[PDB]
Amino acid sequence: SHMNKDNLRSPICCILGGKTKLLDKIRQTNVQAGGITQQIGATYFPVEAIKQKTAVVNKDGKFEFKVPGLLIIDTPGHESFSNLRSRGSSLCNIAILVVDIMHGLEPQTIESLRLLRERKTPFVVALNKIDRLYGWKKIENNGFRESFALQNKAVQNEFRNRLDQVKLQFAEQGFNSELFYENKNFARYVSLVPTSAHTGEGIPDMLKLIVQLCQERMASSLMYLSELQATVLEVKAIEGFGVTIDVILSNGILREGDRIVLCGLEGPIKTNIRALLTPAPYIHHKEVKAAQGVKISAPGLEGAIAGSRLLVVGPDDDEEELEEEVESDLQSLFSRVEKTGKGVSVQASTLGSLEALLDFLKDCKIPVANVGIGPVYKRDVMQCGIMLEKAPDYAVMLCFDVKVDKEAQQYADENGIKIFTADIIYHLFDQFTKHMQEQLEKKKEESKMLAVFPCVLNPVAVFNKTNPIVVGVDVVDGQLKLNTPIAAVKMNPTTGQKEIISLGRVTGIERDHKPLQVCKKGQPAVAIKIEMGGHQPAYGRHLDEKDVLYSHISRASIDVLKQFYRDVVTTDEWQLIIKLKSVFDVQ
Repeated sequence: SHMNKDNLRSPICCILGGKTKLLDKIRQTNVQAGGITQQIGATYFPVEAIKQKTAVVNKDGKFEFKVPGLLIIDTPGHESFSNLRSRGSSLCNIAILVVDIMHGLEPQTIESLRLLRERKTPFVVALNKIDRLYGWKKIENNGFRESFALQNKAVQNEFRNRLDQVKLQFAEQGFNSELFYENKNFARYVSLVPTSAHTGEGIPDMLKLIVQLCQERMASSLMYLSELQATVLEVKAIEGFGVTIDVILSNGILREGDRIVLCGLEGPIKTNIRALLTPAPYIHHKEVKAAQGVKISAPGLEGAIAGSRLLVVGPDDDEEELEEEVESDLQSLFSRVEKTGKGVSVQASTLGSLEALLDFLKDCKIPVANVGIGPVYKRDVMQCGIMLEKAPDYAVMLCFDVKVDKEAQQYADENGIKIFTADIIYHLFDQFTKHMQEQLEKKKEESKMLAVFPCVLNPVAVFNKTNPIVVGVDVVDGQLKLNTPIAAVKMNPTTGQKEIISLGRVTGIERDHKPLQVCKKGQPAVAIKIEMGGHQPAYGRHLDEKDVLYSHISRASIDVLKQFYRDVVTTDEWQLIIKLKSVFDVQ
């Protein structure tokens, strides 16, 4: 239908990855009426081109276009998600993930999927390589449904089978998917678009779907507007122009000489546009209009942050207010730290990658104490260092797609700071959890050593005076367990101070040559072997049979029992613990 002023500016979409073949098949045209533009970091398709490439799925012409063009960003990475999520449409309105129908779902696609869901970016899936089905009769550049009706029962069955299998793969990952012309709810179901970059089959359906979804669901995003919308897509060093910035012009005009402000590493950048560059069939322009992928040459773009907004200062404008306004996003990222001061340190390459890392970590309930953009330096590493006292566990850095300075790494190694780096978030999660697992295992072993049960031992005999010590004792109170540290306690009458004598830990308990694990009170005497790595005091020289022996409990020891063994320990054992607190001078 037609509503009053229902026409919208051209939407932006990107493909992530069989990707390159697919983009190549899309760009393919016999026209040289048609017309397709190559832009900096992108490819523009005028409406006529789309009409042409969608005609076969639109025989009647009933589908109405309300956009002038489609802009497709072609980058090898996540550049279309460099800005903050709120502003995301400025870089991308909708994405496409490519999945080999022959080979099924793959890890990379799953990562992109999770990231896409996290950013709340709308997307569709191109189910590629359908010509590889056994018995596929291809019709070049035909609509999918059409070619599908022309197939034999066996190949229709093969397609249905492989489709059910891929759907099952999506399901096993927590994604609901449906063939696009069978999708009842786009909000809850991923759309599947069968494609063939080889034969061009499915592609018209796919373009028409992109445009349709953008027109019917994102019209609010795409409305003509008065203000400038320009976003830094990339930062690229170019010979003859130094460090340039690649900008996506969503809306409005840019001119040579314009005063511009943007987010920099060390703070707001104020500069002038030396040159507006487009790819050679580089050609300079006095000005550019949306929708445009444009390169910008200007002094002082070193340390420009990808994902930053581009702001042009008019004569009647406050430059400083615009600086604040453009640094505000990055600042809103910086303010995302725990007030407790306990947490890990993160570093990310762009605004959006940082926001994504922070959103993910927050969702994983992992505390962050320090955040930053760009390469890692010693200073960052020290701020992390504070963690070592504050929280030993959290003294690690999660670094996404960012270089690590030699001295930073050196200081880190010297001080026990772990710097984890990855070009994918979930791997940073992996390294972190591995680290925490190690720390816990360490803690559980230290706890095991400290799990001392209470006992009092009365010596009946001495069999080996030392190295190891072997004594026949009577368990008069509590229970003696293996690995119990044993101490004697002697009071000097003159000094009035106690002399604690540690004997080591019980490695063997035996009655009449029979092995025993424990010996409770009242049970007959036992011979116990107490050995320690350190030199062990001789019974004859510093000891007497007369001297009584107690389980060497510690305040640390007592704490461990309360924390984990409360279910296990008895009441009389607790009383004995208190008495022993008295004997070992413990508060």
